[PDB]
Amino acid sequence: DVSFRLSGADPSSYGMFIKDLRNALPHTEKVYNIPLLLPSVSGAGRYLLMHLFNYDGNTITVAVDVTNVYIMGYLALTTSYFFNEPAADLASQYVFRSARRKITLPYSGNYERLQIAAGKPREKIPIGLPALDTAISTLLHYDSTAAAGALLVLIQTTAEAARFKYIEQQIQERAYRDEVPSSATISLENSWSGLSKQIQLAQGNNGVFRTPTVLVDSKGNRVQITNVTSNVVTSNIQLLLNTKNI
Ligand SMILES: *[C@@H]1O[C@H](CO)[C@@H](O[C@@H]2O[C@H](CO)[C@@H](O)[C@H](O)[C@H]2NC(C)=O)[C@H](O)[C@H]1NC(C)=O
Repeated sequence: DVSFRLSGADPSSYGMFIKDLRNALPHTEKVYNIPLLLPSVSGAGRYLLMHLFNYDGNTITVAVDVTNVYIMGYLALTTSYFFNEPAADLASQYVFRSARRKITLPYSGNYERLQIAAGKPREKIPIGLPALDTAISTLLHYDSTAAAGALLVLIQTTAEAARFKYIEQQIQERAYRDEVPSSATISLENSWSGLSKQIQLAQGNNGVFRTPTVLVDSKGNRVQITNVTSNVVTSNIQLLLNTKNI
């Protein structure tokens, strides 16, 4: 398991948590020096538990699929919650079985569905460490519309930062003041599968992507990424989605 406390949190302690989160995910191989997540993991070992504490010391435990970094559901006090999708229903066979009741959220965990449920795109939802504290707090008591926005904050501040050093740094910049994600952040989120696939197809193609990936840069300028020498591959991405899952 890995844990993070919002009480006394700062950039350094958040960076330790994102470190712990990356290092909890198993890999047997690196591709261009980036850990390659596993094609599959059988049984309960396919879920990592993240214990999150709000500033008041209240806590939820979040289940994360190690193969993909997808959040499946979470436990808050004696109630478990899971997205409405087959992968989450499977997870519910393995984690938080001791919950007195299990509520299936009324949406799946994907960004499109979550934004619809929340009523706003994530371009418009501030993120940062205060937003994470609020999200933990929201999830402690069931409210499906409030929870969809809390989960957009949670997914970005924990999974997405583990995937990209740039996103981790964005959240560190927002340790004491939230701010909507940069358009570079959103682009990276939306490109993780595509980047993960192209980095792996480069292995037998001399470092060159089979199909270029388009990203927004820190300047808000669209860029083409065409090979593994890009700063996106050498510096920024931290985990690859296995192409067996793409
Ligand atoms: C591999 O990617 C690099 C970019 O990371 C390409 O070089 C850049 O692209 C053009 C020049 O061709 C310029 O706009 C950039 O300033 C270049 N940057 C650097 C640091 O060289 C390169 O062309 C790509 N190589 C292949 C084989 O696709």
